[PDB]
Amino acid sequence: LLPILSFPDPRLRTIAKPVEEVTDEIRQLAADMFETMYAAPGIGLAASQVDRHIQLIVMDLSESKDEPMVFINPKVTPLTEETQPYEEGCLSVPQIYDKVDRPSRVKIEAINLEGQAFEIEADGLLAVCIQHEMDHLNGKLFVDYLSPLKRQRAREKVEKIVRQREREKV
Ligand SMILES: [Zn+2]
Repeated sequence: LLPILSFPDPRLRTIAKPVEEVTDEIRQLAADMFETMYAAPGIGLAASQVDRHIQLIVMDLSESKDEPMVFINPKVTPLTEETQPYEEGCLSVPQIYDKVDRPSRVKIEAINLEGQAFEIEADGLLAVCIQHEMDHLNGKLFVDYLSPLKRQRAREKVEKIVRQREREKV
């Protein structure tokens, strides 16, 4: 299990560098991230969140651990002005959920774990989740779209949950 960085570790603010080639290390690392992500549990994780500042995103929206998905050097374009609200979470802001307003349909341009490009169009949960993980790659957290009260309540409450994750190891 890779340790997940926790708000407000300033390392979450690092802008990810692009993957140069998909090496066997990038493959192992991506498998490390699926396991971390599935253990939390959670549906999405950026390499930024396990302190590896490269454009690698791991995802699985399925009610099982059965529909894994990889985005390396992603580019996401909104396809419209329409935004949909969604109640977002984050393994790097553990416990806390609020409603964020993001574009509803987006185009995803990325590379897979075999080094092949793909272009997909996304709505619903998928459009929410890549935009959230993209932000991680640009050092942005879903807490940046909430008010500073909501933010500071998250700061103090994550320190609380983190110290307790440690006291459970004891
Ligand atoms: Zn997140």
